[PDB]
Amino acid sequence: RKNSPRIVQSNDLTEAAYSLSRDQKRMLYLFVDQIRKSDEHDGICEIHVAKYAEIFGLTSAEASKDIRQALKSFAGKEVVFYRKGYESFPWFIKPAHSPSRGLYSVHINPYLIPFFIGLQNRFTQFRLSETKEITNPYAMRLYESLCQYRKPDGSGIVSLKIDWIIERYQLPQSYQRMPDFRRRFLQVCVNEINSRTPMRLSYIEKKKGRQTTHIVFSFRDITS
DNA sequence: CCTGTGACAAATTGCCCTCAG
DNA sequence: CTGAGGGCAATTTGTCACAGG
Ligand SMILES: [Mg+2]
Repeated sequence: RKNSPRIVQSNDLTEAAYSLSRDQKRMLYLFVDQIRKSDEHDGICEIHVAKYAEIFGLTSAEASKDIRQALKSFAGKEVVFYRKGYESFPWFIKPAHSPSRGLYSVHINPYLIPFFIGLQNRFTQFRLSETKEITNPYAMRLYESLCQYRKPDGSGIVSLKIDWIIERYQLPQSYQRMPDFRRRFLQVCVNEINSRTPMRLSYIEKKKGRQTTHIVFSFRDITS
């Protein structure tokens, strides 16, 4: 119900351009949490196979495989920041490795650390047991945002633009068509989030003439 | 211009089993 | 017994032609 660790990131992260799998995204929640505790710092993070396979209910050998590819797939992966403004960064600067059996040692870009600490009263938070039955990476990105506007009693109301969701979430070009965007993004991520998470969701589109432009996300804690 | 759906390609899921220490 | 490995069938994604508006 609560035993999972609360994550806290700068808004800056939540609104950024990048592609990451379900699995890499799962790792990312874990790194920023070693990061979160330091005091002057550099970004060497540890990844213990045994704990990952407990935290996400996976088998020991299936867990490594997920860690193992996800890491190789960070080569040449970038993230792009904003405000206007525009800046393009590599996640890792040195491949991760294993000095012993069952360990992994990643080397985070230390120019990033500013954007996990950042600056108070302008950030996002959620307990981790919330996110961890999603499988679609994007349905994660939506949940991070919806949380950004969550007010203390657990509900909220927000209107995101369609041009925008595309470019921060870095969805596929095939989805600039709108009926596709119905079938494989929205009809799917509002579903999975609303059955795998303590939150009821609903939306209503906002046309402007012959086009649809904004989605009007509005939600309340499933506790009522 | 807008929409929804049928069908094909390509990528994901968890699952099953080998082998080295 | 743990994890660094190989493989799979079944399901979910990504693409796009077509029909009606
Ligand atoms: Mg897997």
